[PDB]
Amino acid sequence: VKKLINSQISLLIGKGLHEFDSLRDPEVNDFRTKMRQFCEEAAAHRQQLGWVEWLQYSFPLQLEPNRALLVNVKFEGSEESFTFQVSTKDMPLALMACALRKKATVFRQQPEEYALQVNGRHEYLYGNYPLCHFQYICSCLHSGLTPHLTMVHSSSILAMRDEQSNLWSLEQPFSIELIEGRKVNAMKLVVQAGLFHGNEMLCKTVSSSEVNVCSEPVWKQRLEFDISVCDLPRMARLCFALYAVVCPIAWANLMLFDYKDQLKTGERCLYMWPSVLLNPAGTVRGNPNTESAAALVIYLPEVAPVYFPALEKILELLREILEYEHEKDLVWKMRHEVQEHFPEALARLLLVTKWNKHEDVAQMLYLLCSWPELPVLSALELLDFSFPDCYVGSFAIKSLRKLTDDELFQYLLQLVQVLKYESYLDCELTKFLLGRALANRKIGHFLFWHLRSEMHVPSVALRFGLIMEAYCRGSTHHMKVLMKQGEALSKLKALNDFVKVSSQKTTKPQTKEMMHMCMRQETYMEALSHLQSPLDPSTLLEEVCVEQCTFMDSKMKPLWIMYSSEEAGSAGNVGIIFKNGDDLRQDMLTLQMIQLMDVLWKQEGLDLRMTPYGCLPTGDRTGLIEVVLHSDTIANIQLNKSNMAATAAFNKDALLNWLKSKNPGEALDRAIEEFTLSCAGYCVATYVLGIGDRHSDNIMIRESGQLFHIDFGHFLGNRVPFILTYDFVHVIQQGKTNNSEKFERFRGYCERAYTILRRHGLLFLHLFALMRAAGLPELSCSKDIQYLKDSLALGKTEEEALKHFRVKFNEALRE
Ligand SMILES: C[C@H](Nc1nc(N)nc(N)c1C#N)c1nc2cccc(Cl)c2c(=O)n1-c1ccccc1
Repeated sequence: VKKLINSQISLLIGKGLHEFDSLRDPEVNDFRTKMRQFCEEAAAHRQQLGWVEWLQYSFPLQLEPNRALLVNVKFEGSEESFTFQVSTKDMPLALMACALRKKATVFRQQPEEYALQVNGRHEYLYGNYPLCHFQYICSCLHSGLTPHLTMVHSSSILAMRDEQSNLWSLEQPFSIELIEGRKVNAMKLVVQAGLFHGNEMLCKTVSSSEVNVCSEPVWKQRLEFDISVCDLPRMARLCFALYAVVCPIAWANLMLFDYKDQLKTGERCLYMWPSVLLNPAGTVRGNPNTESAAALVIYLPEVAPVYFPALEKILELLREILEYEHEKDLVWKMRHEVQEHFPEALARLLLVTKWNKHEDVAQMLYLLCSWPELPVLSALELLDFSFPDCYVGSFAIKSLRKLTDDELFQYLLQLVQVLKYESYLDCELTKFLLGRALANRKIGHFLFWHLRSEMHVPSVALRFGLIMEAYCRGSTHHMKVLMKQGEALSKLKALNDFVKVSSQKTTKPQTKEMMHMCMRQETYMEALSHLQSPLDPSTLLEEVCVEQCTFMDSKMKPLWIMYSSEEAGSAGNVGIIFKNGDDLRQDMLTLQMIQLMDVLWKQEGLDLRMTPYGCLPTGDRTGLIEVVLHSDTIANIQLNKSNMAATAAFNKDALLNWLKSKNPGEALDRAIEEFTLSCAGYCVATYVLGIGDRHSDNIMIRESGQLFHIDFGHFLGNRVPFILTYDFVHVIQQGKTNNSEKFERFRGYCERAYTILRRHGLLFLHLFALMRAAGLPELSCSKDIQYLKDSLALGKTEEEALKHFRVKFNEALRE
């Protein structure tokens, strides 16, 4: 009944829905109700879209950031096919007309009733775009594959849609009573408190008295703060730190206002979190491990039933050479000049605002309500924790609504991590993510995985769980599609555990042949087959190809899973790598950033022929990596095996020999330039991102000639110099030991790549600052965000970074 769905949702999201109920938290219950209605209502909107609108929902166009080609076309009811010559400049429509006409005149005697499906993928060609704007077509013009498409009539598209349906009156100091605490180790105990707005201190911190390493220590000590109850900003949070003195122990935070803006009065038991001293960015909800978490007991002094003032009441209440406090005062003084003449400097203005004074806040808020929308780039900055105010938060979201689905997809990883900054469950960001998610199935797909992958983390398990639940209410059908993916990943985990055990006790070929027998069990064949890929919902993983499955004899023994589809031919032979035991968030970020470089470069004419292959954490130290087909490690090739076509007289010739064995005759020259472009992209990418520990085992090359990096795990230093491998130069110089014309064009590719990136440098800084929310160990400080200082030399001009890049480039040809 409705129980079945609840059951399925509990299984999918990784948490029983009953566990939400058992909290009897009215904030939790209001979220679920309000968001369910919101999400069910979008679902209602979806069920009645035009068939082309539904195409846009479920299969958003995959577009690239004249000269004719072969295309293969068939219809849905018949396996009869027609091969056409068309131009890369032709619209899908023209192709559909040539398809309809040749059908008409073979069955004996309208294109607007059709769309073109890519064979074996959840991808479609439609809209008024030349064919060469479609990613699948571009991937065929480079692979030399022939595009195979299927004429799908509007009637069976609608069949798909339908089957997928379902008070400033308070003078006194604000003060706390610190009653007592309880859990321990090991000396003397102190409780440091603190009033914060974001990570701006609302006032001076106050420590408690030194008390003995008693367990259940006691204080009753009233703590009064240097700020009045009427001057607490809406988003004020009180932060505690409990430590030992002759060593940190725990921290815990909370909002002084509830989620209904009612200022908090009464007793609070604060279930604390373990430590590294005050941690304002930390979550405002208590440690769920109540059986063993230290708890701090406090009392919140009553003051009368007061609510934070409504917005109406709030509202009724040389400058250039900046783009020091005397400086800070000029900006606030000249704040009207900001709005009307420097609207995008809003961030800087908000940072000089006095958040501990309600009149200053009301003034700023009044300006904020008249403030014109900002560019996406400005808005990305405003989402950071250093802009905690809810109205600012909303303004930021409002400025983000013009995000295209392509950009939103690029930034989605960061928007999700920002959720960990929120103070309340119901928030504009959550509502925005959900809306976008319900309107674009690809967003929804990855929204889900970003949330599901962290459910093992107790500080976000609740929020993320609720969000996935609401989204499931918004698509009962996608939930089942998603369950299917989790069932496959559950089986891959079981299978991987067996391989870990078996390979320690027998040989690889024995483990492999029993990996195969495990896979051939019916529950495994069923679970592992006919699923959308979590790496890319548009990629369909049909028949699992057991005989080509294997595993790496390395480390975590990751699995190699191959698929084939008898309806895709070309685009159906694909593989995924399942890895359990490594943290993959790092790799995902890095590949995201490289993909964004690829976009920035490409949307300026420069195609460095990158390979941004998929990488998706799906669970605790668990995820998928997309297999890049027809590729090999530098290591395997430089191994210079006997017998092979690439066997060389000199080690430096192995790579170039390998390429020529893969690209005979004329074909070699394109492989060389591909190697060359891709080389320059990754050299610049790895230099800017600070990816070290680069070697022949983590660099690969495609038979096309394309070089790409894998297994990143580091970046930002956690300081790296530009890398130039002599064996690469040798390929670049087409083998000749002097070839300045080929070598200097390569030096050209690097510098332009570098300068393009240097222009959108702020974008990178904004995204990485947001990423700090993720708690990756390699991105924890200002010093990390600093490293992106030099790489991009954003302090300098023109380029007066001019010549940073010489030295690093000219140093790099040490090797
Ligand atoms: C290193 C390589 N990594 C990738 N290989 C491609 N093709 N695409 C990727 N995205 C990545 C990654 N990451 C790789 N990864 C594996 C992962 C799991 C299981 C196996 Cl059995 C392998 C494996 O054999 N190789 C390998 C392949 C060609 C030569 C030497 C070793």
